[PDB]
Amino acid sequence: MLLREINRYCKEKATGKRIYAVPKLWIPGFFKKFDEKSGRCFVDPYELGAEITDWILNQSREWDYSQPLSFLKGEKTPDWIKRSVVYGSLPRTTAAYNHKGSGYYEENDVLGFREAGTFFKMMLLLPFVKSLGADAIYLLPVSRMSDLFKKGDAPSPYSVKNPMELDERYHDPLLEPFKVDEEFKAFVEACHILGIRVILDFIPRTAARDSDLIREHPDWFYWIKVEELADYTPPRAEELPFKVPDEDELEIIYNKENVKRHLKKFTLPPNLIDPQKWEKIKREEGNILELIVKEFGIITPPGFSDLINDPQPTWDDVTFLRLYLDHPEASKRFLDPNQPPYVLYDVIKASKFPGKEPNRELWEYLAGVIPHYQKKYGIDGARLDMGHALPKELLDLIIKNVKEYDPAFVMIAEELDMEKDKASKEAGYDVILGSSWYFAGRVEEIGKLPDIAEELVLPFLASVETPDTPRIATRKYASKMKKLAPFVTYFLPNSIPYVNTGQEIGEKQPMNLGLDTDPNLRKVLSPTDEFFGKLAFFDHYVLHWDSPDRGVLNFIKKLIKVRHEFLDFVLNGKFENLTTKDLVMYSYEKNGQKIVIAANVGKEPKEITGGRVWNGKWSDEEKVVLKPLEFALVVQ
Amino acid sequence: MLLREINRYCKEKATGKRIYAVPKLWIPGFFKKFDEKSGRCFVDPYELGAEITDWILNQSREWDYSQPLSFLKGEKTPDWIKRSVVYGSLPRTTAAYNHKGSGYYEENDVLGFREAGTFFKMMLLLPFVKSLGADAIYLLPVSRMSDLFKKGDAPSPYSVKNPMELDERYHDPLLEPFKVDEEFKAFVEACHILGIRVILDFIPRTAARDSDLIREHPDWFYWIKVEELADYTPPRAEELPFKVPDEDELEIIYNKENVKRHLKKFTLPPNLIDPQKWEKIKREEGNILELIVKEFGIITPPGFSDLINDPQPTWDDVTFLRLYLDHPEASKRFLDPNQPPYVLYDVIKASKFPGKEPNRELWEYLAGVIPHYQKKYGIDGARLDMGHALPKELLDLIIKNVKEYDPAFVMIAEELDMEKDKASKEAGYDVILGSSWYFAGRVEEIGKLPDIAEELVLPFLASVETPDTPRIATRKYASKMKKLAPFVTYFLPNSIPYVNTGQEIGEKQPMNLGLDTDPNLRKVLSPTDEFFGKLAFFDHYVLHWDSPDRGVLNFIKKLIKVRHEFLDFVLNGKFENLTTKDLVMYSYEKNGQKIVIAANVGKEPKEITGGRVWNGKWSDEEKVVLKPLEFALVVQ
Ligand SMILES: OC[C@H]1O[C@H](O[C@H]2[C@H](O)[C@@H](O)[C@@H](O)O[C@@H]2CO)[C@H](O)[C@@H](O)[C@@H]1O
Ligand SMILES: OC[C@H]1O[C@H](O[C@H]2[C@H](O)[C@@H](O)[C@@H](O)O[C@@H]2CO)[C@H](O)[C@@H](O)[C@@H]1O
Ligand SMILES: OC[C@H]1O[C@H](O)[C@H](O)[C@@H](O)[C@@H]1O
Ligand SMILES: OC[C@H]1O[C@H](O)[C@H](O)[C@@H](O)[C@@H]1O
Repeated sequence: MLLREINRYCKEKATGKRIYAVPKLWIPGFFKKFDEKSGRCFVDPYELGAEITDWILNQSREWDYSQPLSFLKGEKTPDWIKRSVVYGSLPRTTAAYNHKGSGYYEENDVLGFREAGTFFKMMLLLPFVKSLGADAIYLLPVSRMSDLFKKGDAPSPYSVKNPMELDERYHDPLLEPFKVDEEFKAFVEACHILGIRVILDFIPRTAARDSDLIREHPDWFYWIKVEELADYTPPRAEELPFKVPDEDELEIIYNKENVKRHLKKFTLPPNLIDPQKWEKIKREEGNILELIVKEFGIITPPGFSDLINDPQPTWDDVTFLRLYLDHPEASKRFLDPNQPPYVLYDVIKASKFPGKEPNRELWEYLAGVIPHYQKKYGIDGARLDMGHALPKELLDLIIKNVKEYDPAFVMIAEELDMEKDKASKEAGYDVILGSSWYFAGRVEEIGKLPDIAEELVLPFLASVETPDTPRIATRKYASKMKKLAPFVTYFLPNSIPYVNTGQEIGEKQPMNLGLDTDPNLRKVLSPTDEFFGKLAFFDHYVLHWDSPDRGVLNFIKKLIKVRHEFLDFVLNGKFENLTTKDLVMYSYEKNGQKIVIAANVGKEPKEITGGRVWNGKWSDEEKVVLKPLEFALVVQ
Repeated sequence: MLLREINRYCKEKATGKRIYAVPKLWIPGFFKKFDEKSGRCFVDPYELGAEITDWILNQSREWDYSQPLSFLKGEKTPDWIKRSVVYGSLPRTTAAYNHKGSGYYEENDVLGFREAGTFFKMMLLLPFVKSLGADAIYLLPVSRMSDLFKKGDAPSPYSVKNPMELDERYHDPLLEPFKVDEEFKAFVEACHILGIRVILDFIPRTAARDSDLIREHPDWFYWIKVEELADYTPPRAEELPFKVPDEDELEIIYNKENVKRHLKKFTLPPNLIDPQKWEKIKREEGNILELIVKEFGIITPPGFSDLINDPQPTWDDVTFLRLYLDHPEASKRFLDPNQPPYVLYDVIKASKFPGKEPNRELWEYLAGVIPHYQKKYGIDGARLDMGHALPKELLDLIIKNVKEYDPAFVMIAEELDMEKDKASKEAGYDVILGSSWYFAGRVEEIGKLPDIAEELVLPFLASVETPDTPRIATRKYASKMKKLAPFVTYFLPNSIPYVNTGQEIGEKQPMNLGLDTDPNLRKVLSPTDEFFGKLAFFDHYVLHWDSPDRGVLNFIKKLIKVRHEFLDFVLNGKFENLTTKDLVMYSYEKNGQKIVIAANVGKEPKEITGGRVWNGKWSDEEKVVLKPLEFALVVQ
């Protein structure tokens, strides 16, 4: 058993030399073998790894923890997610730390340590994650990432070079005798033993510009002449609306001169251009895309939004997969015969403009990616990205295969529109991402959340921030909102509390400027901060474990614990909205008992019925006076 | 002849495919083979390289341009520097550009291009440099750099891993058939043909933490126990002044408990610790320092200032060379017998606290580094860094060897104190760095420059900014000072006009926060600027060639040209200071003629005698009225 094999190894390597730095919050209460200098602590990584793996292994019964927890629990439905508390993480960032204990962070240092996040360090953090009250860890893509077309010194986890392989960088040199796939398997075993479920992330529609799939399936990709790389951009039609074009608009679009030049930038796959040349390079050493560019003078194109007139820039680190062998049915009557496969708004949203010939071999591969993870490591659920673009038949196959192996498997839709819950449910999903963080961060918008949640037909991840948005600690009235926002949000109907990595220590710097973000957030840190201006998605970044917001850390732990103490109300009580202009408020009544969630977002204090009151601490008073930006849970 | 060999190769590879992006300012007037899209231009790198090398080769006579220009001119003195105009550059930055023409910069891209600066691109820029009026190019260290203990994704040019080798990264993959040493030699040949002198930079006192010199001379370095790495810092003595300690202070220092713990952190070289082990690893593959740390558990220490109580942080990317075999003479009576070699304020300034046993073999090596460059590539001069710390005998040997080979060779002292000119001259130097940029950027300080320059006994580099200071374009009243400051400065007595790379296009972002810098300068660029927050010394950085300050570019060219038109006055005219509170002014009289340099830094306009007046343009008026922050050169 790998987790035990790793424990055995650590005990073997133990030496007592404390030269590996970790922030004090990473040291568990039971661990005493460490030196403390300058705020941080030093340990023998093997003693820390041995004692924490012991702590974990001692709680194991004698089942096989390499399969989904649902198996050990005998569950046949994804109902468990409704009682879970999720911690979201980009392992590379969550577990990054300068182990030298001085100077600047380095991906790998002279002492032999990998300061970047590893699956082994994610294991060491398990006691910390568990202390937050989380019982499910959601991870951003950990598949092999492409190192081409990067925006910084680190690749985006969404630039997937191989869906079936984990990125070797998650391997930790401390565990030389082990392989990355084994470290991950061990990581999931440790989670399962602790009752923690694992949810991964996949993006079927796209691939890295130099995807490993190119050598054996060069025809599953699109190609353009290198000469056309520099000015390759989505052809605009300013007279038309900013949106995904409909059928009628296509006729207009296809007659525009700029679209016609666009269509002419494409070529046939390298295998169909020079069969002999292909075979030659196809079996050559070096980056496959660099070989194709040099030998054939063609390259995969960068991706771009499927909405016409979208002002966002092209996605240079990814490209689209060829979902159909033929061009979209409704567009064929506008193409010159012999038109090679091309990318345009319609081809991207295959769900709306499909061809008559599905690329079955690709479809099968795609529908076998998650099951490969369920069977190999026993993951418990997954988030599917860009599902809007997938044909219904391909999405159905993908879900059938995972549910076939484990009917308790939770499928999470990357659906930000909380009004699209009905459609997501109809698509086969079990949970929706939603956009609660947008309202939770605005005093003038937070009161809309109660009705929004109540109307859902699927549970949602109740977040106050995600990897793509600004941190809650940087929103207006942050000092108050960093506690008020999660309180109101985590208690909503149909909620699955979500804790974003770093949120628990009041992290300010955003990880990415994706959704609802302002470039000025790039400068919330001090110009003297080693990580000033850096975005975790594209650059090496270490969260501020050495200077955490302890007030937020403590409140979050207590909030999750109290919320769980009353979980039965949230899940089965009768809900009633009591929100007013100045007061966001609602209640849950059950078996004659009732709890009330309240938060004052007005300019003047307000009073409400008392009883036993919680606001971080428990008190008892008949009346509760909520000054502006104060809140409380009232138990009557 | 390498320059011709490279020209031959470019013509061979020429194909006419324009996919290599360069900013329009890089295209010479004579070059027409380029496409222009989105502000930037695209070329076939081989056609650009062929036509520019042709342009250069066509101006060559039939001499050997691989030796110093002084040889071809028959000069026996370094007098030429007094008539020169210097362009200062960090090739890695000056010649960096995203050749894909879209997306984000990459050290090396999928098209096969090296976007980082290369000696081949420095050759292509030669027509541009020449258009500025510069006739000498000064380069920051281009020796092989260490990749350990970096502050960003790029190494500091001062982290010298091998003084005798050029860093392989300056090689350009376009010239596959050539070696880096050949590209550099060719670069210097092209400069010499164009009349441009080459000045390099060396730092004898220090070395990278993992210097290549370690395998054969592990004993030329200091060593400390890894266990002591994290808290290794210069022992403070707050009761003592912030300065380099004198003799008396040493007795106190050596009796402090913290200094005593410091002394105990050191060990003997790995060769003296385990002779057999050394021989084993000494012949192993891998980073020599990583092997030593793992096998012996010791490491070279990071450097630090020789001034006690200095608030600056340790220099983790460099370490000190062992200049003496014994401990400093004046400190021996304070050491425990068997004290291994250690680093302390006194050991660092070997010039002040020397031992009785010079490390002759090291001294010889050091004194052979520059001559290796003179003989191999024919460089014309050099700047020596940290000369304050070198024993007089070692500095004398170093200068004797270069002067022995070429008596016209120019030695530049890294001396910022313009009052230390007499001492620098007495040390054997020919030029001093000085600190004019500090006064030139302050309206309340600029008037002191005239007397300061006049008193010099050696010429100085008249700069308004250097790689270590803020850009002149970010000082107060920048829009005016970016032209007024260089005007006043370039005409000073004993001046050698200095143009900092990027200054010519009004660059704002600093390259380094070294001298006189404020961390807030780190944010002068837009948060949307791809290079926001980056410092060229430690990170990949591309100057803003695509959005240059054309007004500054033009003025600088005209200023250097007019200054040279009157060079005889500056060099041989009689100087007279005429500066007042509100008016910085001075004159040069020669052969009955006189020119006057004037700049109004007051709050009210001022009038002065006219004649033929230059202020960017030539005019003729009997009286000149200088409003605040206006200037003029008056020819009477
Ligand atoms: O490298 C692809 C893409 O990654 C990021 O965007 C992600 C986003 O964070 C996910 O939540 C999901 O929506 O997929 C997106 C891309 O598929 C970066 O923000 C983006 O710049 C980058 O191109
Ligand atoms: O890596 C050494 C050091 O390099 C830089 O400082 C240079 C400085 O720029 C030079 O002008 C000269 O004074 O030598 C210095 C170091 O020898 C960086 O500023 C510094 O952080 C770094 O440690
Ligand atoms: O399966 C992908 C898509 O299916 C449905 O269209 C849902 O409305 C949407 O939320 C989901 O992303
Ligand atoms: O040779 C190194 C040093 O020599 C003299 O001390 C000079 O005063 C100083 O400017 C120089 O740096």
